[PDB]
Amino acid sequence: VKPVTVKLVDSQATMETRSLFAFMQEQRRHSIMFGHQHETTQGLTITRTDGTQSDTFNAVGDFAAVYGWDTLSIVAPKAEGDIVAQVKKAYARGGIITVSSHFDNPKTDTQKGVWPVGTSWDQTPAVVDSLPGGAYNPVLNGYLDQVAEWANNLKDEQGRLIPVIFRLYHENTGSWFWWGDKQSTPEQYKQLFRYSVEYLRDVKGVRNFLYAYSPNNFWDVTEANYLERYPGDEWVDVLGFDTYGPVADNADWFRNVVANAALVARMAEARGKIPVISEIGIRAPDIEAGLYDNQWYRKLISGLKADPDAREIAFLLVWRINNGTLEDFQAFYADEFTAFNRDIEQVYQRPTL
Ligand SMILES: [Zn+2]
Ligand SMILES: [Zn+2]
Ligand SMILES: [Zn+2]
Ligand SMILES: [Zn+2]
Repeated sequence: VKPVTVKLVDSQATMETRSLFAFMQEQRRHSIMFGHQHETTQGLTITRTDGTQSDTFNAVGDFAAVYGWDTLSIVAPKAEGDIVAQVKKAYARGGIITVSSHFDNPKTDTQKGVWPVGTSWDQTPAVVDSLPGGAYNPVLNGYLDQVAEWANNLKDEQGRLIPVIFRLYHENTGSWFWWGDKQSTPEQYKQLFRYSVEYLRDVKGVRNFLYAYSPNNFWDVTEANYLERYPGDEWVDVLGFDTYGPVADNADWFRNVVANAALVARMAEARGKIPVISEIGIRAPDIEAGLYDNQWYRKLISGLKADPDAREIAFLLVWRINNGTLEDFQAFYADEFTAFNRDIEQVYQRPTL
């Protein structure tokens, strides 16, 4: 593979981090990688959470290509447990790692007791009071300090840093998180994102991150709408979105998935970014009611790859018998356009400028 030039948010990012970006730039027009949250640490069919097993592997004989985790495994109290070992196992497999922020509420996190008080889901506006000048800026900085120390020590067997796609303040166009759209003006949200990237990169010297932005799906699918809370080309490497749909009567929702994917794909080409579907799944009520769509994955891949823009996403990441759902996923795996962990190669040693 020949040298390419890449422009990242972190102009001093490691060679492997630059290569990851270059890899996705090429790969994304030849496949869509499959990603899964908690791939080797949570599952219905796994007997070890040490990073050696996954539901994906037990279903189709390979791991997800993209491994998703979150800061509940990094920032105290680390309720999901550490993931250093599991990240290293995934990287050793040539996998791609992405971590999303799920920060506690900096304004209320000492008040924890009755869920959701003090967590991401505590809707108490905390953006204004967590920026520099705000009373709770030191609390946010504590979270960012722990993310940075984690990233700065996240090393492979040769002592080299492991690249991570770090996805900040997701689903920010809704109001269920403290960084949401009822909790901040667009400018205040942009400041929260930018401040956090700058703190990690410049104050704490993180060199192994690509930065991802991921609002919810828009129903009015326009660039202007995506741009309202967009942190800016100087601050984002990866353009994503999050979408959760109905188990039944979901043709409209699937068209909307494709439309949003097409939008970020077109914007990504214009702006030198990687377009992705950062999170996709079925809304939580439908899954807890035991409902299922045994054509879900086949609809997903068929809709995406038929669309000339949506097909150019680098990956989609899904977040959590006899009903036909296993066969559906096996078909998705067998599809020529999906890529699982063994289907990707030469991710991290591509020469860049
Ligand atoms: Zn190509
Ligand atoms: Zn988690
Ligand atoms: Zn998300
Ligand atoms: Zn709203």
